[PDB]
Amino acid sequence: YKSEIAHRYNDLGEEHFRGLVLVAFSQYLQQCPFEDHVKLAKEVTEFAKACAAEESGANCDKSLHTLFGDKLCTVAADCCEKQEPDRNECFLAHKDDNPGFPDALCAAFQDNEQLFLGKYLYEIARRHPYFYAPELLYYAQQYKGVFAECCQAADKAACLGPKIEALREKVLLSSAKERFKCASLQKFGDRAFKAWSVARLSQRFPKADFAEISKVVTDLTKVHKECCHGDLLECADDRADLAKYMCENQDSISTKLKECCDKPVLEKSQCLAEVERDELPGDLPSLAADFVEDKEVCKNYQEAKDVFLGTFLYEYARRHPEYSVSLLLRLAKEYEATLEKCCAPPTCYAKVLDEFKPLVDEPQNLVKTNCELFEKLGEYGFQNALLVRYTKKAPQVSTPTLVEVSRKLGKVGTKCCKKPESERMSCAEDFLSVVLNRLCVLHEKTPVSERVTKCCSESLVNRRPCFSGLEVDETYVPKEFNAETFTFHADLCTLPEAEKQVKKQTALVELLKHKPKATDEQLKTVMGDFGAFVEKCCAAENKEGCFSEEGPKLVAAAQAALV
Repeated sequence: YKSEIAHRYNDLGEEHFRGLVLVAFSQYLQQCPFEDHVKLAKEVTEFAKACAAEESGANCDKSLHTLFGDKLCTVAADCCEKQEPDRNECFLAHKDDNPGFPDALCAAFQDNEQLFLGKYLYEIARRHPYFYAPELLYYAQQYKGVFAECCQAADKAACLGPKIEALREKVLLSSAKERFKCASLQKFGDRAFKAWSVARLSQRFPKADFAEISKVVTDLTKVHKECCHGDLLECADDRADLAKYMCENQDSISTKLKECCDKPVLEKSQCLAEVERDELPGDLPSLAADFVEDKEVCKNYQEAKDVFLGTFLYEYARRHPEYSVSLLLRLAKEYEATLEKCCAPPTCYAKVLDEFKPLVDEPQNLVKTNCELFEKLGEYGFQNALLVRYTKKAPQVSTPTLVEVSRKLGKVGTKCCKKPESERMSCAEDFLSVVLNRLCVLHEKTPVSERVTKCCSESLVNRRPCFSGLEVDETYVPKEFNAETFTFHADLCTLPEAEKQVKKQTALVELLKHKPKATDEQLKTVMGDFGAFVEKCCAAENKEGCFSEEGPKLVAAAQAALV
């Protein structure tokens, strides 16, 4: 109350506080030295620590942003002269996503652990300026755990290799997901998120009353709202409080929550987040009897629209674990929109009930078909298919972007396509919702396609629908073949396959940018000839060298195949 920095210092603790501040500066500035950030992060916590004792020390009276902003502005800047709650908005809009940035280690673990774990937070945070900081702290203590497990062992890279990567992937995905959440919260607004979380947790927690879930969602909303606005201390704190509340009344929400609440701190906050769904109790009326069969649905709808629709979202969501969170939201939107029409008459909205079936069917078909295809070519070929696809869809977009997001798109198949069929559609699009966001978040700063920004700006829920039905773009004026995109290097055959695939794919994107209306076979030819070219020349020893025949044999064969 009387001192907020002291409040958060008291509630969170010095270490988590310090870490969180370090993250804050890392995310906000991104561009500065590590030590320079540990300096500030060190000095702020001392002020906090002093004011945890003496709450009436000067400047401890202030709000967190008031201090934080001025203390930012001390760092050697048009953003700093707003000196209003707009400080942040400037500081927040100026956050660079896609910013660049590319026993010896363990020796430093024992020497200066806190520093070692600090730099992790720094590195991760500056890459991902919208990271769920608490989660990042969890990942930090995991990072602590790794070397403890492996650094005091005979073989290092064996037990260190896979676990670092395994952690890393889970860092990446986390970043992406939090970015989606905050994207909804900032670009689209409260209710979108406050609709999303309902369906999500309604799936997750059936038995739960709509009221209980409503509270949980309100709280979660608060947490992420402040968390992704730069209010990281409050986010962490309220997250902890939320987990407390969740674990307390578990018997009122879910049976499976017992496992998590025995953790120490951040751990239950993670378990809970990654706990699965309790058994649906049914029971369960028709769902027709009320929101369809009833003559009073509209009388009840008009009294409280958002409650009614929220209740419909709850009721429908819990009964269908197999539906994607996006789908259910589209169904809720359809229901609402029809209720806005049918209403101001139980004879019309007796037909809304199956207007869903198409909306349910299109995704299902999409997922099954793309999975069918996935089983055919595997991840790589799936990525290439999606690559060609999205190059056709949005050929004005940056190549490296079009590569990245297509790989991310294809990886979905590896995540959630070998699952039980019943589980395929739910996952596939939940992540698609995450991957797609990044296509646009990357597209916002540098926009070049009306259809992409439109698609991603119109509706939070109808993003995939717009992205899959997006036809081939004929407005696009294809550029002539530049010989330099097809200039190559000996290294090509020295490279690791993993980073070789990118080299193969970038060219394919660049290939379609020249002829977007190309055919399956037509591309297959050049994909064969490219192979032919690299294998003859790279095996050609004294090469290359041989690559000096780059054009006259390959491109001078490729452009013909593409007529």
